[PDB]
Amino acid sequence: ITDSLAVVLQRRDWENPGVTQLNRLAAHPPFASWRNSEEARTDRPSQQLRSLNGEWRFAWFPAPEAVPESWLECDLPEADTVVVPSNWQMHGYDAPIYTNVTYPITVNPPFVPTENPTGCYSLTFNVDESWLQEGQTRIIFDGVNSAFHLWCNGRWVGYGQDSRLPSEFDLSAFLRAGENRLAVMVLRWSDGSYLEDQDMWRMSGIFRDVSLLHKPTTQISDFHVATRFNDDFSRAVLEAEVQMCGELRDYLRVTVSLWQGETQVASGTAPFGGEIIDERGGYADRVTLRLNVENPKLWSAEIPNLYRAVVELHTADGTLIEAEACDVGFREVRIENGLLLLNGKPLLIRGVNRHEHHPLHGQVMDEQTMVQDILLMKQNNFNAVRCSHYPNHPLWYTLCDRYGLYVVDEANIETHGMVPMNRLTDDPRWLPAMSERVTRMVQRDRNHPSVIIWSLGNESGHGANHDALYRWIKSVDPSRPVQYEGGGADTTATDIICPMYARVDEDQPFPAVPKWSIKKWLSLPGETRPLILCQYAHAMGNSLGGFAKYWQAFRQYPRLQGGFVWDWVDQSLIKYDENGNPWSAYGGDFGDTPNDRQFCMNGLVFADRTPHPALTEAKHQQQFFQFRLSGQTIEVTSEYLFRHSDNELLHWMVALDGKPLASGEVPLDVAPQGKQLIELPELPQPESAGQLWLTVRVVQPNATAWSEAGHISAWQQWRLAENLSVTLPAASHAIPHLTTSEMDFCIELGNKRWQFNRQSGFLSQMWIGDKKQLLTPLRDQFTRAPLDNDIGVSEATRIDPNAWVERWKAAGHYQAEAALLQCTADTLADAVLITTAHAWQHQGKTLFISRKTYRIDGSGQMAITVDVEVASDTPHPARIGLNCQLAQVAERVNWLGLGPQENYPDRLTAACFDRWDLPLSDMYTPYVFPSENGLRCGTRELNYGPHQWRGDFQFNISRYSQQQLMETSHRHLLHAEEGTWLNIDGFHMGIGGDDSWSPSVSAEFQLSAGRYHYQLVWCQK
Ligand SMILES: CC1(C)C(/C=C/c2ccc(O[C@@H]3O[C@H](CO)[C@H](O)[C@H](O)[C@H]3O)cc2)=[N+](CCCCCCCC(=O)O)c2ccccc21
Ligand SMILES: [Mg+2]
Ligand SMILES: [Mg+2]
Ligand code: NA
Repeated sequence: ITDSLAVVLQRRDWENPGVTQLNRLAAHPPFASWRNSEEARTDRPSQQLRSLNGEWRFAWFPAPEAVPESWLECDLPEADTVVVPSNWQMHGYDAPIYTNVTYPITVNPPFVPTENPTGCYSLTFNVDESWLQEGQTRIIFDGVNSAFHLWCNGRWVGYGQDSRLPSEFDLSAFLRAGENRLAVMVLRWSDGSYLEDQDMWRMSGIFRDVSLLHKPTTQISDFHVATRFNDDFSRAVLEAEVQMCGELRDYLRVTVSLWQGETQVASGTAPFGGEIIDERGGYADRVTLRLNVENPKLWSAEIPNLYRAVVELHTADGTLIEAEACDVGFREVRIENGLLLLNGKPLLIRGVNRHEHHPLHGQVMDEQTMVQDILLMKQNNFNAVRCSHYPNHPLWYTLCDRYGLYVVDEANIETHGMVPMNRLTDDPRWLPAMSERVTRMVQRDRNHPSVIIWSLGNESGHGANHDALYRWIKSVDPSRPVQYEGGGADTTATDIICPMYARVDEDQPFPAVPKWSIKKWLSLPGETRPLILCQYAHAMGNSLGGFAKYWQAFRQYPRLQGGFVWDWVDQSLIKYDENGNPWSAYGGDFGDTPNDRQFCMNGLVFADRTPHPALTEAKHQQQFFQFRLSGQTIEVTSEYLFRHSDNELLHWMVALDGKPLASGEVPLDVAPQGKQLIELPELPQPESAGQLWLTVRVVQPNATAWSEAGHISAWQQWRLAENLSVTLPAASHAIPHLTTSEMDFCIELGNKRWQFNRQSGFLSQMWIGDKKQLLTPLRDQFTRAPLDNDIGVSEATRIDPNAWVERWKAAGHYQAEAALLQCTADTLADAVLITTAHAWQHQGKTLFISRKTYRIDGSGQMAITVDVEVASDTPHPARIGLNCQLAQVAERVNWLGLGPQENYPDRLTAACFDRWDLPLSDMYTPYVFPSENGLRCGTRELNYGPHQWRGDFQFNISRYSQQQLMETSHRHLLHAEEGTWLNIDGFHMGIGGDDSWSPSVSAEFQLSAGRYHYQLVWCQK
């Protein structure tokens, strides 16, 4: 009759933001309904919390009206068997859509398309007869994207929205003895989708755990854990509020126990009945228990000391009815005099935004991937994670509790694609839907100590609903600051100025929502709050240029307390090719249109969690140990707030142009915020030529729960003495001969022979024996394969004239062909010298001039001098150097300069100067969107096979031309070219990365001088 699909779907509850659930139970902290209290303290499994994960029957429909009525009674024969949890896009049933701002549906709230992909999950399962005669049996859906109706045994149970928070329903009256059948109809789109416009893949399905929980009729319905402290934290009080449902009776009592290991630290017991709260009395169904704790071990990210609270509901005669439990971190979060304090000390947030993404399972996470992310974060000096932009899987907070990470729990509210952004969040008709997303988050995660900051959501402007919900959290949970960046990052709905992509020194004064410089932002009249960037340093491919500038500002300004880098993972997806070889897909690679292509990849680690090179630049800048050194005394400073360096030694080394001369390892016993001065022993000071470099590293001898033994926590380098080569070079035993063609200038000397084309003006090729050496003439280069930062949002459709790639193209940097002006040759006693002079023009105007002279002496060496002019009105070049295609292909590359990893001018602080030797594999960075990559800076010795270059240059080297990288869109479509492409540059523009839609390379890294000069020397070996 009434459990019909006809009647249920007729309500169209998914096109009505006033109905966000039906018959859904109240929210609460994680429950397990342990019937034994030692089971609760131990955090065992519980015989009352069954998992329904596993094999379900699934069938896909284009619209819920297409679902046959029989599906409520029987299984559909057309249905496949599917593992749950699952995003059905990852099973291939329809495409995942990657859109950023633009809604994947027609913006017509509260309505959704008639084409509403419907996933009809079903599951036949058994229930013990004990669950049917006593108690309450409920089903828990931890995550259903994006809304669903629930049937059990053909009868309709309820409805749910908000896809990142659990939905629980009472099944007691619906369950049969023996076999039962669930039928959950998941809708891809709902009115809740208008609040779920996060910049991510748009997936759907039952993508989190499903569970049965059995509880007694008399039950713990909710419990809150609070910890107040005294002046110096030597004494804490743990307040525990416990609420019950069921038959209230005079013999019912509640005990709350606090443990740490096998030690019961405290406990108290009381009957129900709270304090009088107003004229009608108090809450008879509640009670508050206060437990004193002398010298409590405090919870930090540095030391995640956890107690365990056990909540026993029992009778006076001692019959245990039910037990719940939670981990407890003794920690106080407050903002005082403008600073965010944790346990009275000012935090410095080494944060990152982290989406729930897995390249194969989509948005279906587990435990191994979560622990892998957490280990990788702490191993790269990260103390905080923002759950951008929704409540995470419950296990995530438990893990940050234990491994020690500060967490910003963010409500599942983003209306980015609305025009304006506060069209829904300022509408009071949407306040209920938004309140449910906020209140149910707090009701779920309020006992997790790792949660230090509540967030109202992301990119939804500033509306009155934000103010109402901000004030609701402050009233319900004073334990935590509330932050929200929408509407200009400093509205009345945030305790923290939390801008996204605000720059350090540069004002971006957009109307109504200016992104002021973070330094200036603090200074604004009447402004007193701390500033923690909700998002900063857009790590889209080759990026994080200018990252050190942020952390200089963080350390110099007290109220600049850090921020969360955007972001942790590439949201790459996995496709399969001709032969089933996997490759990384991004926007549009599933036929999804419209889409925002590579903007789904902003991580410091690839989707497989392999690191990008920018990761160690973050690790270096966010390291907890700062170093100064005067002469021989290293000043090392702890930026830890709670721990001594009781598992850290400093290894030190001093090396002249690579070769080590002195080792050493002295222990470190620096106090939190303290200092320690280490006198270095008599370091050797040789009269030898070259630069002497000191390198100190902080090494953890013992294994942590997040590192292995020997892990490096921090490092720093200084150039000590440098003695300049004063020696007159070793005399020659031969004079090279010059040969003047009508077309060529050719020089010869033993094995070596060089050939300059007098019509081109370039070194066309050189010889060693009967073995050719070049496949392309050694020519200039003023361009690079554009990085995602140079492209920005520029597409073939809508072009971004302000983007760097478009300023270059419009001036003809890529179409510029050389036009030779002078190319001589002269016989000198010591050598032969050809001087060239090329000009680059496009549509008339001469952009660049490059006067060179090459000097091949008895030397066996070839001295190239380059003196480049660049017009004062052409856009600054991305590069000023040379490139050529080597015939040689060698297995290893050795160089003297900053390494070992990729590094660029505005991203080289993590690199160290040394002699580095890697396979050619690692001199190319496999950015999924190919670009310029693998560059090493500060280099003046490069050894590849028989060749050797020296000067003071920057170089990248691999199998890929930079017009192949430019004309290719996916890494898996690149093929090794014949030979080896090498770009040698005396200068190279920075990569930028404060954001990836505006030019973000600061003036000091723009090739803007006008005249330029570098010197290379080519030689065999
Ligand atoms: C300023 C700029 C670069 C621009 C930039 C808009 C812009 C940039 C970024 C953005 O969202 C950002 O995208 C990131 C992707 O990794 C992250 O999600 C980040 O959290 C988020 O803030 C949202 C909008 N548009 C693209 C506009 C598309 C519609 C978006 C909303 C702006 C509007 O229409 O008012 C044009 C178009 C022509 C010239 C210049 C521009
Ligand atoms: Mg609805
Ligand atoms: Mg957005
Ligand atoms: Na993005």
